Amino acid sequence: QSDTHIFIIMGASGDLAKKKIYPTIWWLFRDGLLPENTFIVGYARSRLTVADIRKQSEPFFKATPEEKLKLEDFFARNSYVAGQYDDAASYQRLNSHMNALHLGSQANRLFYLALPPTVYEAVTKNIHESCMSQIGWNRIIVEKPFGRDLQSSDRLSNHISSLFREDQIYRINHYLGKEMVQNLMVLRFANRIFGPIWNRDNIACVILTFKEPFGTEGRGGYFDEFGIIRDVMQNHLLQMLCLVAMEKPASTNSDDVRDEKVKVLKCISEVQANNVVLGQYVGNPDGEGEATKGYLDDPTVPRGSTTATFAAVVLYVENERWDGVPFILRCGKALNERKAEVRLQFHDVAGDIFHQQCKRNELVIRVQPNEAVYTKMMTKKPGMFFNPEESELDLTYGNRYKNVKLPDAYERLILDVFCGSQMHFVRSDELREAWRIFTPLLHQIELEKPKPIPYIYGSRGPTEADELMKRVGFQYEGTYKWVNPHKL
Amino acid sequence: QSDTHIFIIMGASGDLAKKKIYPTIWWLFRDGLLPENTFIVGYARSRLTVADIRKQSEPFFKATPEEKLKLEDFFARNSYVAGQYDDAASYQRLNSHMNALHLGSQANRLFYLALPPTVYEAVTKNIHESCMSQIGWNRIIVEKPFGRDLQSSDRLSNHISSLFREDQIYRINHYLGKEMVQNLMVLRFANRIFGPIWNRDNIACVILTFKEPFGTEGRGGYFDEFGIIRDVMQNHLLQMLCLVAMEKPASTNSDDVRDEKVKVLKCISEVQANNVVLGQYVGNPDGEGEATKGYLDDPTVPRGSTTATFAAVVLYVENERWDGVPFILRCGKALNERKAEVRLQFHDVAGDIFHQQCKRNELVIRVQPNEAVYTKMMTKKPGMFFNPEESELDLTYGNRYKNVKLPDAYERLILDVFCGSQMHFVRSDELREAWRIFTPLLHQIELEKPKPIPYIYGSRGPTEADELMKRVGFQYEGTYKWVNPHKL
Amino acid sequence: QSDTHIFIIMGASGDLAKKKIYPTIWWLFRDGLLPENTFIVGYARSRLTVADIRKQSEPFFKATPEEKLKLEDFFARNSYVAGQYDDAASYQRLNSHMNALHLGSQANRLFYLALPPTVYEAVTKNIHESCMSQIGWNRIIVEKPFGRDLQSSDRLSNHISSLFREDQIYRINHYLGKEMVQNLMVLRFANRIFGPIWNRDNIACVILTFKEPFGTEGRGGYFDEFGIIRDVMQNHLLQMLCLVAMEKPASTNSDDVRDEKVKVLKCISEVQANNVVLGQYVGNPDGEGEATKGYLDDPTVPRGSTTATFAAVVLYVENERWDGVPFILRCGKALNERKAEVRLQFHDVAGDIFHQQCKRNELVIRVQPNEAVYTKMMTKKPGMFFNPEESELDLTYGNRYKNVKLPDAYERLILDVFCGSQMHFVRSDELREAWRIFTPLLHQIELEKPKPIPYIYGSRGPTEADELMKRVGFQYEGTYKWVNPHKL
Amino acid sequence: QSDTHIFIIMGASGDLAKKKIYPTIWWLFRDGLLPENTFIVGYARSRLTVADIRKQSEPFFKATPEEKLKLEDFFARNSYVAGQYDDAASYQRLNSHMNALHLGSQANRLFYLALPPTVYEAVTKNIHESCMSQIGWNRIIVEKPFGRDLQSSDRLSNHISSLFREDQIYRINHYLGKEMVQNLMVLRFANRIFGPIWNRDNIACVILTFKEPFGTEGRGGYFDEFGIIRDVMQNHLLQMLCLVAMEKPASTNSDDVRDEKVKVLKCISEVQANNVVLGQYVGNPDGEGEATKGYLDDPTVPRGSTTATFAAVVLYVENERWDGVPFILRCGKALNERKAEVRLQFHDVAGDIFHQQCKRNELVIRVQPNEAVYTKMMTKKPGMFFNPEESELDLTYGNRYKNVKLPDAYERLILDVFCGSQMHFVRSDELREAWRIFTPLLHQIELEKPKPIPYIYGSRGPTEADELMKRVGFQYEGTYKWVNPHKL
Ligand SMILES: NC(=O)c1ccc[n+]([C@@H]2O[C@H](COP(=O)([O-])OP(=O)(O)OC[C@H]3O[C@@H](n4cnc5c(N)ncnc54)[C@H](OP(=O)(O)O)[C@@H]3O)[C@@H](O)[C@H]2O)c1
Ligand SMILES: NC(=O)c1ccc[n+]([C@@H]2O[C@H](COP(=O)([O-])OP(=O)(O)OC[C@H]3O[C@@H](n4cnc5c(N)ncnc54)[C@H](OP(=O)(O)O)[C@@H]3O)[C@@H](O)[C@H]2O)c1
Repeated sequence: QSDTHIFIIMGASGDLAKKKIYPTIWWLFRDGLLPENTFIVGYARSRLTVADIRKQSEPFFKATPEEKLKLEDFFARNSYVAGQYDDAASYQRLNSHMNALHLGSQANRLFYLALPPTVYEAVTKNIHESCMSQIGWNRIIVEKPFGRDLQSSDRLSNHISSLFREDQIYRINHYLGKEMVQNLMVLRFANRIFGPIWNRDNIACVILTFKEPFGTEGRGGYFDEFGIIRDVMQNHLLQMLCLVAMEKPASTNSDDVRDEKVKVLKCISEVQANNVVLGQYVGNPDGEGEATKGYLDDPTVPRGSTTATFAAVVLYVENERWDGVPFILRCGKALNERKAEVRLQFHDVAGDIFHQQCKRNELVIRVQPNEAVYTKMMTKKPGMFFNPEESELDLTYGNRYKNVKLPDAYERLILDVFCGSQMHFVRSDELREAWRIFTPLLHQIELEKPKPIPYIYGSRGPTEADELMKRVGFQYEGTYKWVNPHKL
Repeated sequence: QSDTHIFIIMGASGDLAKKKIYPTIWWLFRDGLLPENTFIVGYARSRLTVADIRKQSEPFFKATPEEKLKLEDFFARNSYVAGQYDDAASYQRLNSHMNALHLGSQANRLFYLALPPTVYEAVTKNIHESCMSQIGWNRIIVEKPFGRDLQSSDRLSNHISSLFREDQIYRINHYLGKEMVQNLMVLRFANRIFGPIWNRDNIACVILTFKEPFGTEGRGGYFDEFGIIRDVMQNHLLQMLCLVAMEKPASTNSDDVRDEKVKVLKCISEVQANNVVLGQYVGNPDGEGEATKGYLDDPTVPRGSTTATFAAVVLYVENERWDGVPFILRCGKALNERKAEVRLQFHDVAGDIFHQQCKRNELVIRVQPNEAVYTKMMTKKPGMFFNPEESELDLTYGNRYKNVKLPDAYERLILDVFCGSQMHFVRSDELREAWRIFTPLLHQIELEKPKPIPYIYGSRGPTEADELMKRVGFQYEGTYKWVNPHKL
Repeated sequence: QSDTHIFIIMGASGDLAKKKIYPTIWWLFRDGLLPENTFIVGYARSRLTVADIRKQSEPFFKATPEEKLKLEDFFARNSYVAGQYDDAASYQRLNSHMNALHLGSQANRLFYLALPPTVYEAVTKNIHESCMSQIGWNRIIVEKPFGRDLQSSDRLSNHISSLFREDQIYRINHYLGKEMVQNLMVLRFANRIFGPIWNRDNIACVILTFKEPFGTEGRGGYFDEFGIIRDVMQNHLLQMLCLVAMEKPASTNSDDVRDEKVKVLKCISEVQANNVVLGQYVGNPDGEGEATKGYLDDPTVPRGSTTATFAAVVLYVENERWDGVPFILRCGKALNERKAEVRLQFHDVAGDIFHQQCKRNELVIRVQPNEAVYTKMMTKKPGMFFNPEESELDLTYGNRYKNVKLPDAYERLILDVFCGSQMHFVRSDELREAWRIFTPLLHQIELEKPKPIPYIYGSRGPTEADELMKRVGFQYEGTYKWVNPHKL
Repeated sequence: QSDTHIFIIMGASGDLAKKKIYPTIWWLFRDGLLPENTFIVGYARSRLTVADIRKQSEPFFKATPEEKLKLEDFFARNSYVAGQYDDAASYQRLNSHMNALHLGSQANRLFYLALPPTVYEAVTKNIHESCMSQIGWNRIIVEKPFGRDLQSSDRLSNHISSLFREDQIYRINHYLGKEMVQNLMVLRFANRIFGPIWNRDNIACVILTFKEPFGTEGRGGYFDEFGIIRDVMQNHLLQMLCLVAMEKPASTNSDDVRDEKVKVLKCISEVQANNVVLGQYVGNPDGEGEATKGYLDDPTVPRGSTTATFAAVVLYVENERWDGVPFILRCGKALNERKAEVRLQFHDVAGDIFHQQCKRNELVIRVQPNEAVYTKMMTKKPGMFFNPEESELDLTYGNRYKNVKLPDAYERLILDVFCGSQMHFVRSDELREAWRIFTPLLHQIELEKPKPIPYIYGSRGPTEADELMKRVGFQYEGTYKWVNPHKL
């Protein structure tokens, strides 16, 4: 028997919904990964219909004429109910609609909250009081941002947890659904070539990089109140840090993984102001179009803002595995490229017998783009030479695994929610540790409003970030030359 | 000032000379790697001339019309002197010819003994007594085979050492001049990713493979008296073992490397007859041409020979790094392919949390063909899967370094002799250890003449070799699927 | 300000109370380790008084005439209330007595349940419903045994947890209060000489020994229904195993320690019947008095009982640290001595250069008697000898720290409860893992009633236990000679 | 058959001979450790007899009336021959005397050179040319000092090696014959508890201490020309360093051990002047007798000497095991005590969970006095405390092994020479490395004559030595309290 499933989309008319969630569920249904008895219900304030949502979401489905019948079958199982985020009557209407659905009484209900943070409390309380299935499971999905600091996030987390259990709350960090971020676990705990060296005795520093080649691009008002830290460093880079630095779990069960992650998080001291390099991007007079403007050139950005669009932060995990190893979280918008990457710079080889011509090994795990794992290693120079040179042992997805289509992170995450897997989701205690690590720094920056180091649009950011990386132990040489091969 | 150099080729009319040595020295001169004042003198019994040697060696030089001037200059500095390997008068004639050479009195003399083993004693004693330069250095080059067993090789080694010092003797193992064999040292002692795991706590077994897709191909008389063991296992695979298993030298000086190599050799017990699988190839009735005949089908092979053309031998290095780790030396002619390869099968990862679907890591260093270093590692299955799958972190020379032309092993070895580097040459004590490891097994096989396990031409050899590998700890699964990529 | 404290002793007239608890609290008060405002209330069915309890407990206080005034001051703060374990009115009487106490409304209440397991449910429910302090904390103490198997213990643990939180429940394992058992943590995680070797790469096997030189000595009816396994192996040896095998906690906080302990417990498979050696002691006809009788010679033991008084069990912790290392739990009553001991037999040293006359290192942590940590190590034979001999690096408490009086385990445990430290107490999940490890074996033994291997009273137990230890990897040589020194 | 042996003592009338060598050979004969056919021949310039040598050496034999018959039997096989150290005729006389001995033609001859360094050349050349046995082996013994610097020692070492082989030369470093110095090898390579931690990843610094509670005590002329460095640091502390830092040999054969020792020596850079603290002791006015005078108060010491009687030197072994670990060689005369000691201060435990009250582990190997191995370790404070405290796991010879009489170093060394064991003797290349390590520093001090830091007689030496130790990484706390136990 196949259990009936319901996919309730809160704020179905929203930007995030029509841009990512509806295409995600359509792709999941298209490949037959959803349960056979799966229905999708849209819920928002706007008085739209199934046809209106269909027309709004078609340009993002990327459908083909060979999938027309699947398209109508998918949309024949779609529904929309208009209502309010605080009026209960709309929620009893939604419950009645779900019960009128085929075998909806025992159907598994799944709620996605694609709504602004201001309405999460009301939506969760109303769902818990009115829209809970009595037979099948009920799992709710909440979306970034998770509060603004330790106390603001803690209050919302406690209100949500007071209503739902930890096995019902699914906090989205869509980078946890990335292919390479999930491959991190297999890399670490399935291979003997990465086990004995994953410690402070061999790793000199850890660099977690997040780059965007574009700035806030017009809508700077939303980014002004958060900044680069709360936007990227607190969640994406920090969860990447947790996965890189975690101990081996007792099993691949979700609870063991999240226990290891929170154990690593609990061993990080609060961020010191002397380990932070903040930058705010200024326009490039040689820039092309959008590159000509800076952050202050956005009309929606209030005048005289000190919000940082670049950050370089050094963290330390005071445990027996990571004692003294700097964890450099370097993120920034309007940089020279787009890149999410894990870089492990290893220590110098002891007893160097190659006359200082060797350089530190670097295991690099590039999450995006061009998913690839390569380790920067010293090989003998090809040809009639004896000196070592920097090379790599490279595994590049998209060349080794061309026929395999790496799915979107949202697809995999929603499939995990359907399957009940909670390994790649944020637990409450992880959120508390993440916010308490960065809260003193955020409060100090807010109260002191320090001036960031301006960096030209499209550049690599402030040079003081490079100075900080050099000071804390990271070695940059610039002599590594890499060429994309051909005619294999 | 550039010192004058002389390249004396003993047995200049020989097969090895005209096939490899003269092209090697021509290539070295062509790229300007030899000293500017370098002359080459040919010496053999046949009454040939410089023109005759030129005509005989041209089809192997692979010269081009753009190099006619360089070829003429190279051959203008070539000379030939006919003589005998036991008559002194010919050797005083050669000495007078070398003195009549431009600044030959202080010229550095280098002797290559491209001669059968039966004349090494006479040639070396005559060279020491008559053909020694009094000002420049004198380095002699002796060639495989080095004796037949412990005592036969020991007598020749002691006789040669009684005439020349260890810094004057250059024992050729042309696999030590291979690109990847020399890259072994950089891989091991220049990278922190291969240091903590290069021990018995992580490596389950070591496999050293030598394969040829052809048999003795007509000239089986020479191979009958030696067999596959003395031909390949005693020198090539064993030196590969020494380089893989050695401790880190104090420096890249030759003496430290050879001390580490002999220290590793001294820790290997004698080969037990129960760890050896011997095979002799029989023709394939479905074979194509030369594949239709077996070893016994060669007319020059004496009737009823039990010589083995395949061998699988398990060795143990009883030291603190390699205690209990089997070193499987598996070599064989008339196999399914040509391949020289170092394979390190690592242990199972402790505390397997992936439900036994992970497999042992394998670091593979393929010496030939298609020089490449790759480590077989477990990555998360690309796509909508969570199970780990076997993959590789691959560095392939000829794709990453296509423009770089990897030189011949003889070129690099002769350049090392010219430069005085003795790291990649066989020391006397290394030869003694190599012969004492295998001598009891060879004597037992000779005195007992056991019947080898026949294997069809072009196959993988006897299946009892795979039984031995499975018994000693090596795990073969056959589920590793690899595809060569394209359009990078 | 010093908060008022109340020490409520349930079953104050009981054997355990008057033998251990009242002397323990008297010793704690005598040294001034209790809070200044501390009162002790006795509660049981018998209609006794403070004077009667005083007279009954004096022979176990070991008081001296120099402590008379402290004795009356201690007993002036003692009180007794008679009642029932199921009648509520007695519990309101106890609550009224506690409120009539000096500042008892806000006093911290501590309950010790020195009662048989049959009444824990009623006592705990009545305490929760009637005897809870509304201002100060309330911590309850429950005593061994914790159920009989997985389900019987689970029902009681769930019932108690339904009434009290994990920070209010204090499960007693008095071996966790032992000096050396607590020193285990400092030994493991405060010293760099015991960190890199505390893993499967160096430890061959782990032996946890519990010996008693006496049998059930008359009261065999209580031991018949439990046996040696439930009595000792399930709690004492298993908690010793957890402390030996645990990972390093994030901090010395109780929750981190108990998380590591339960993580280790979760990695142990269920006990296989082929790894168990069971013995039941038979009398020694050469025995002296009590030693002349066997277990079947006890009149209170039912005829034809197969209960085991000796056990040797091999356990395996399938994690990355302890994969494949046998954990031998060997316990038995009526053995040749009394001894609780942790023994870590290390692996043979790789690359043995001493011609096989070295032996495995053994780090021994003797909990009782004569508390001592010594590591069995190979030193050069003193005198004119070159061979290594077994010796030890010994630290013996009572010789190095003779002036320091090592306190009783109950004293330290009750002081920890007073201070709110819960590191050395059994958590609910630890109990679940402990019972699920041994439940199938206990059920199989009960349903199959196998005949144990008889062993003479005062002997070392069945020899099949030593066969099992030899089979699983433990090496016993018997050549270790030790002499107690003198005149330092 | 027992081969005849001859013990030739050059300079038999000398101080070293009559104080140490004759008692040593008497003790060796008394216990029956010498070969049965062993004779001793004395050789010096003075015209003495066997009776005169007997009377001169009796006060140092420590004989007893129960050993009279053994004493006459020992002296009945003693002989004396007077001669010259350069006249050959005396050496032919000695040879004729040795041949007139019972079966002296094939007797094994052993020469001890208890002579000043000025006559070693003549004595060795004369012994090689005249006093070499043609049947039995001939082993010569040379004594400290071995030259004054690199070139002065190298000339003598090359001259001796030109006459005798390395298996015939026995260079005495009597600290290599000490009990604990020889126990170092068993400690390191027979125990798994000292193997994984004997590296730079766990050891913070190495301290080698040599202390004497007395100064030059009158005969300062001999010490003036050498100083504390050449006297102690170059040989005793440096050989202790070699044994501590060596790699595991392939076997217990002498050649493998000496190869490892020279390999370690070759990895030390020359001593920098900024890592040296030099002191010269000044008298203590509150002094006792000899303690009232300083080094300058010795009449035989030339006025205005800058010779150092204390030294603290930091060395570095740049290899893969000891990269960056300081090796502190701290020696000094007229200090507060006598002590030769190996101290290994380990690194701080990573991820300290004990709030910084733990301290670095120290493995201490006290060579003299009161031979003992103990490791300073952190144990839980005995009693009602939870904080860790410094303790030790102690093995003290003389308490564990009272009945065993630890022999003199000279006894064991001479027994090794008789048995042909050369493990505990200085090879030529070891001497070259030892002298090249310290030669630039010695030459700089000699040419610059810097003023040492005066320290009062009987003190701990200059405080700048403690500043240097603190600067290079060594941590001194002074909170370690140790008490000698009693009534075991
Ligand atoms: N790229 C992304 O957009 C992105 C990425 C990651 C996370 N998220 C998170 O996903 C959630 C979805 O937001 P969004 O990106 O879709 O922004 P949005 O388009 O502004 O919000 C989507 C829906 O929220 C409702 N809404 C808007 N303003 C509201 C208000 N003041 N009070 C109550 N409801 C309101 C609207 O419902 P009606 O149409 O019914 O009025 C709207 O359709 C956000 O919390 C966002 O932080 C978004
Ligand atoms: N692929 C290879 O050929 C190869 C590979 C590795 C090592 N080697 C070694 O290199 C050496 C060169 O031998 P090769 O391969 O050139 O074989 P080869 O052609 O038979 O021998 C070369 C020369 O040796 C001389 N020679 C032959 N038989 C002789 C005899 N009975 N007495 C004295 N001299 C004799 C001849 O000199 P004249 O012409 O002046 O009579 C001949 O020109 C051999 O020892 C071989 O083991 C060869």
